[PDB]
Amino acid sequence: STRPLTLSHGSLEHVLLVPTASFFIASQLQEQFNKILPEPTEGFAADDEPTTPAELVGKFLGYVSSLVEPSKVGQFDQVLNLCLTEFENCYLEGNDIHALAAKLLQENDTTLVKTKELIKNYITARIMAKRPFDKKSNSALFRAVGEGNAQLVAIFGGQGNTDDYFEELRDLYQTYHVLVGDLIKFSAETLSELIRTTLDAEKVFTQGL
Repeated sequence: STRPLTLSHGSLEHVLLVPTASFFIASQLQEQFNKILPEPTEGFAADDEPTTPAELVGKFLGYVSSLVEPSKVGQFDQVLNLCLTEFENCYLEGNDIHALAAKLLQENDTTLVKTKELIKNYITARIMAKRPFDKKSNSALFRAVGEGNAQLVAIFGGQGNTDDYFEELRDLYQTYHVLVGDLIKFSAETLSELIRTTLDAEKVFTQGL
């Protein structure tokens, strides 16, 4: 029992086979997303528009994840879960989101910003739906390490590598907010406390921290 839905953008579309029970909710959210999804152009080569059906389904995933509220919530959890499973089955195979990002960056025409946005949307929707990444991965690298076919050493950089590292921090805070937001909040609190408890630290931090 399913009624074919359609998320559309110009010469680019994808159909979600929503169960007949929640087709009305799916259509309501789809109409709102149609309002949100900006009008198309030749090749969709403008900011805030998909270039591939996977991108558009991920954009809808993000839109619905924004409406859902973690904790007590009934409104859009079911539709979120359904479209999440649909996205995983139709685009991610059994692989990871970054593999799909690399695929869309190489074999298709998608910018780095759009694919980062897709990763952000997928991970945000996964955590919003109470679907934590609590299952150990099947990464080939770490399977090889387990069976003894690989040895890993971790190296960490320092100063002098780039002129704008805070842009890297902003990328981390935006793309993976749901994973490292607590860490960055804790770091900011710790640094503020360290400044507030060191004799004349506030002098070196002329514009604060």
